[PDB]
Amino acid sequence: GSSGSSGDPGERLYDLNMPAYVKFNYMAEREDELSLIKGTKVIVMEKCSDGWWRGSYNGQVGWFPSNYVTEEGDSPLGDHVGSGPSSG
Repeated sequence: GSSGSSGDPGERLYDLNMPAYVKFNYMAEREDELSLIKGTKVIVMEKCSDGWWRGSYNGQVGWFPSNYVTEEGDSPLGDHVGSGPSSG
């Protein structure tokens, strides 16, 4: 008894909102791509298994190479984090 919706390997991960750190300034050319800056922080929203990531920078949004950024991560000071990973 199950619901066969995605009969394929892997999964689509989006709306993550994971804070990343631009280790290398990326130069975008297409409106779809985003220009990253070494020494800043972005917010990853989507992730393409291939390797390309999709986040925001200063209100902007586009595609950028994850190899340039790094998952900095930030924990909520005070009470242990909770909202996010939902499982049973």
